[PDB]
Amino acid sequence: RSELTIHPKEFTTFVRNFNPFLGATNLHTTTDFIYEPLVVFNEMHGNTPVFRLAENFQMSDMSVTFDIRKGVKWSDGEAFTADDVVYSFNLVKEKPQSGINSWVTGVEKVNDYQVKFRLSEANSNVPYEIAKVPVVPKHVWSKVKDPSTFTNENPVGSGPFTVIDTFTPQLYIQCENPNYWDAANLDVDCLRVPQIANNDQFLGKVVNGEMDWTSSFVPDIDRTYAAASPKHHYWYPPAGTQAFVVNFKNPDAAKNEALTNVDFRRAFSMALDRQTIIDIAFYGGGTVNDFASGLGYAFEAWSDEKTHDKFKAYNSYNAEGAKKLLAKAGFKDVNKDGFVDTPSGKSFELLIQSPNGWTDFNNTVQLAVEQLAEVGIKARARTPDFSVYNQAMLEGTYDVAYTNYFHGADPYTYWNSAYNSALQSGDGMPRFAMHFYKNEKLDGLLNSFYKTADKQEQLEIAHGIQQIIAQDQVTIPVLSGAYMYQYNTTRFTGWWNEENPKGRPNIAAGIPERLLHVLDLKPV
Ligand SMILES: CC(=O)N[C@@H]1[C@@H](O)[C@H](O[C@@H]2O[C@H](CO)[C@@H](O)[C@H](O)[C@H]2NC(C)=O)[C@@H](CO)O[C@H]1O
Ligand SMILES: [Ca+2]
Ligand SMILES: [Cl-]
Ligand SMILES: [Mg+2]
Repeated sequence: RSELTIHPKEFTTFVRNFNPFLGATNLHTTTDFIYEPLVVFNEMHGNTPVFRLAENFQMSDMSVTFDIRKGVKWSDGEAFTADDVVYSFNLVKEKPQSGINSWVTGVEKVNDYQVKFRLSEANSNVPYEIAKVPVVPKHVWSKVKDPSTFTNENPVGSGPFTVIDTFTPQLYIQCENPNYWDAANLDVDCLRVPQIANNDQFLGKVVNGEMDWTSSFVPDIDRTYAAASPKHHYWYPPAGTQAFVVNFKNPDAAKNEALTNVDFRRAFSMALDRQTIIDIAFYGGGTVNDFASGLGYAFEAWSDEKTHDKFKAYNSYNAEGAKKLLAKAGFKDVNKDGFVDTPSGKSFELLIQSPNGWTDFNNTVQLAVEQLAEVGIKARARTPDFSVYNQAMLEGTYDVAYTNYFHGADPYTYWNSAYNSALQSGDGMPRFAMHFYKNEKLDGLLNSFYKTADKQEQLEIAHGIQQIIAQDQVTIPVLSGAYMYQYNTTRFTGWWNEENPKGRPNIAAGIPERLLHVLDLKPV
């Protein structure tokens, strides 16, 4: 039988948790692979909707109706009906997701193959959001203990791989669903998932040809990995923004004083050599992002160039100008250590964090630390475990953090996740908006992005968002990165690549297109 060796997320050890709602404790082969979505949007191809469990959807003259494919059965033989979708959306309406429920007011079963979704506000992006919610078996989950602390070790599933073949703390094997509706399109028998804690461990394995489908950072990829075998390939199409995020609500006076000063964020930004960061840390694998709004050149067409030009000096390498701005603002060194102190005369050191084992970001931070020291800003690096890293952002105890962002077909994915202040509160919230900068006009502009179908007005919305973020230098954007993807042609063929660019190729959870991707691979 064919086994596909994948690596969607680093772990020290595997805990048997296949619950789709628990995205902080589950295995990252649960969404898509076990619970197939209604629709997959091919974001690389203009969000073209690829229909799976749903046959179609129809916005009413305004709310949506989904039609659900017939003859579709769960893993245990029981049939997939509207009742299963109905029971699923119903369940998060009274037990909160991460997806966000701020868009759907209840659900009607209307037909055992048609479901009515009632809308809170009106949003043309709402099928994209509905697609994120996992549909679970009604005939199974309606039992359940506490649906919130429920490991799902033996999962009833709709997706391609539902059988747990093997399960050690360093290896688990996830095999073909017995009653899979698309099994005719499926030629991979099993997902084979090894436990890998960080990039150093990954690197030995990938260079030894032990992997099939991976998305980790690989330093000097052409020398280390590609040169080791003719079967060793990769394809890095462009992805989203990377930046230093600063905490506007730091609990230390001096640090708060520094971080909340726009002069100081702009001097911080100007000391950075973004091209050198790309060159050394990412081995050339990226593009300088000198948009103060973090827009990035892939969305250059969306850009109000007046705004970009106006603030780009603040987002270009200019240590001398960084030194002058610090002095004009009042960050004077008054204790003879060569490091500027706050206007009220306090010494400080910024602690800059990135996740343990994400060595590309670790190196970016260490590069920035030295760059900062050159213009007299004192900083130190920290590389905590992702969960610690993430937690420090959620509770606002960090100073400065290097982070990447998710990336969409337009700039809304980046701008909303990164700046909508409503995403600063909750408890299943991601790290992305946790600078705690807040602007009602910015939030209003974001909230109205998909409110009108006037492309011209949507574009004026973008320019208004761009201007607000840029003039306030809310973060320090550094670069635009790549979709890291490595593939082995030793055991399989049919891979997406530069010659076959059918969509986002990565294996990470959060890329629904990985389902469509595995449906193209054939054993060799
Ligand atoms: C936007 C986001 O949070 N994406 C996450 C990915 O960055 C992350 O993958 C890891 O990214 C690091 C930084 O570039 C790499 O150093 C690292 O190799 C890579 N790890 C893997 C297994 O791909 C993944 C997984 O941690 O989570 C994504 O959500
Ligand atoms: Ca000093
Ligand atoms: Cl800009
Ligand atoms: Mg196929």
